[PDB]
Amino acid sequence: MSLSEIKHWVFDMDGTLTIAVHDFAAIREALSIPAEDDILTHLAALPADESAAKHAWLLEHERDLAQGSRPAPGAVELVRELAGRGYRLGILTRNARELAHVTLEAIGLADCFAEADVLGRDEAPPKPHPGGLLKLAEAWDVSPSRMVMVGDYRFDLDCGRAAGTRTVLVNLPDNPWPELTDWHARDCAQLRDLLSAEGHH
Amino acid sequence: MSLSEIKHWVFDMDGTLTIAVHDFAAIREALSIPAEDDILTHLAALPADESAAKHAWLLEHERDLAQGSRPAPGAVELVRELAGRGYRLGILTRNARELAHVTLEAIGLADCFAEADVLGRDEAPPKPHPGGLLKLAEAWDVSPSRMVMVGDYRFDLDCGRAAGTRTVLVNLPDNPWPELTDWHARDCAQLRDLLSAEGHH
Repeated sequence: MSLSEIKHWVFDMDGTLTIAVHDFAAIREALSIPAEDDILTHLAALPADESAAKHAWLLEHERDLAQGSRPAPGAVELVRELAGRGYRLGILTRNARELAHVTLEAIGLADCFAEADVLGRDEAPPKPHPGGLLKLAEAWDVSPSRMVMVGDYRFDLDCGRAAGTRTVLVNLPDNPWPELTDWHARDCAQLRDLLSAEGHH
Repeated sequence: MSLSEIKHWVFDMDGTLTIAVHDFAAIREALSIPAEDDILTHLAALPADESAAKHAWLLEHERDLAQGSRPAPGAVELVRELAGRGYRLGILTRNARELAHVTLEAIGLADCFAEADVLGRDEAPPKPHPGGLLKLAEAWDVSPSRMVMVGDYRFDLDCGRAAGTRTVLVNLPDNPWPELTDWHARDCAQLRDLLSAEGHH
């Protein structure tokens, strides 16, 4: 109802707490981007067919260009804020738990989640099946209506709706699935601001 | 020297002969693209920060949105033209051979390559190590100088240069690695045109 009244928070990993990063130097070389230009800005200014070919190449080679992941904007700050309140935090991800654990350690958030509450590939059916959120709801003995699922992709929102949890979209700037989305924020930093302000006027 | 004098052709698979395709309806929904607009054109017309957020999301979710692959523009036509001349054709790919074989069958090109000349994950060291092209050079008993490696990514061109083969870049519209690239074409269809015209005036 009010966001701050939710004391049980579940996050997706990829796209929500962490984001893939890519080899900028390799992109600039392949796409002939001048050093003085931003990659995206430069591509948007090119003739349409040239821009299209170069964007297609970039998407085609996303895995070739990837260089691991970094925390998403505001993600660390938001998780630390929630943990500081004594809120219960979980993860629901397609990633193997061991890989999720390693990622959490790398971004300095491993102490914010009980290990049993990090649900990976082997702990839950694939999204948008509700099983993983129900597992957390059971472990926490809490109404799903008093939980929030935080994600950046339609399967996260569908998973929340299927389990009966509230839903937050982060990491898109607008509200593309309004019926599936209880709150939306451009990123985890705006979400933390929303949390701070809502029902506190 | 003249492109038509090369009678031994090696292709990369991903990015050269086939390209990943993606779920347009899912992209349009997530990025709030109107039906009357092209996705890329619409994104380029958005305010800079909004465009940046949406392009980042698209790259982040490239694998989530993927729906297998299709032949790259002109790829089928080019391979059939070369096979029709009686030229010897090979593949050098990171993909498992069994997966490459299945892909070749799907795009109707399996009859254009001897099965032993399709080199996958288990048949050759990772690009840009020259081993795979040397394997083909040996099997064909041909000077690498009389072979061409066709690709769309720097490791393909580096692999060709390391083995001593000629090199072609396809599927980018310009010439970003001029010292690594013997011929360049926007796609396999322009390459087929180049083949047809060069040294024939």
